[PDB]
Amino acid sequence: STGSATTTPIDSLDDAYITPVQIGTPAQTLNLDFDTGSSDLWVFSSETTASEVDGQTIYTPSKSTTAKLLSGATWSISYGDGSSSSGDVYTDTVSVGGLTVTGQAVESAKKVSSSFTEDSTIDGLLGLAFSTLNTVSPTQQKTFFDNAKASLDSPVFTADLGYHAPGTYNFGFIDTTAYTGSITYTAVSTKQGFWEWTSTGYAVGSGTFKSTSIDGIADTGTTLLYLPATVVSAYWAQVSGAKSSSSVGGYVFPCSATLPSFTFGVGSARIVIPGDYIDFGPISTGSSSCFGGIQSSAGIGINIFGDVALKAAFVVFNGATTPTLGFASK
Repeated sequence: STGSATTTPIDSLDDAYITPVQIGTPAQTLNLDFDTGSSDLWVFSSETTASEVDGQTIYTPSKSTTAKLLSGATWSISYGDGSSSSGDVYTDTVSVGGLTVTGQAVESAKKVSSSFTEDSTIDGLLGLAFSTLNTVSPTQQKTFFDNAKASLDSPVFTADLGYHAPGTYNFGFIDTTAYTGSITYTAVSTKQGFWEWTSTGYAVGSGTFKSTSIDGIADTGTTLLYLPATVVSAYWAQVSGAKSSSSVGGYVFPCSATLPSFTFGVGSARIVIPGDYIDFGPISTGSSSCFGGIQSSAGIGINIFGDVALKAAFVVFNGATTPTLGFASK
């Protein structure tokens, strides 16, 4: 089997991407944030505290003839941005782009933190990291990909995120029309539960490539590119007037600037992030100070190849017995 679904930016900055997901019988379609940095499929629901729901579409398990309470199971998750959610668990039928899993754990939120409430466009998350990170207790649950894997034509999924435009998540096949050149595969460590790999270096603009190992995670659920402070300083030093602002929380730059590109290495191959992809717009409405899309990972404890990086590539998440990542230009 295979599946193919379009993923759409939630706003004009590509702050996140939403993908429609069918849950239950008859189907209830929710727009979920596919997150290769976590491993829980959780949704706003009829159980979510009413004051914490503000425009989201909810899953109502009592209206699904295939929903079953997973007795005694609870979940609770906290994300790197300080947000969180928790609740109980059902199993139900879940379909993505024509690919169906029966008995998928659907984690129903009883509580969500303010940032989730405040984002009316995201109805929940669909985790695509390794199932060892799943938070369900006392019986850990499998991700949608893990449940589907054995049925797929090939044990893979791909992320093809757009810049200011829709893109695609495919399951079970590699669309050879969706990228240019060849796909370069690179080793993955699953020891922390992430799609963790080592970039071979970077360049800023037309500058020379610096060969240096950068361990980090491929994370579709993180907006920006978080790299070591040395690398990030070298990038922003090429932008007149750019500075790190403690009050804003990162590097800012004059909105009048034209940003240089940023290249990262995948083995001997190179992925080029155009400068425009690094502009996240005014820090507050009407400001002429703009927020940078490349930020320091110091204090986060891990480097994160988030959407800013991934959207410049066609990315293969290869879930073979020894997982690997593939990157192609597009």
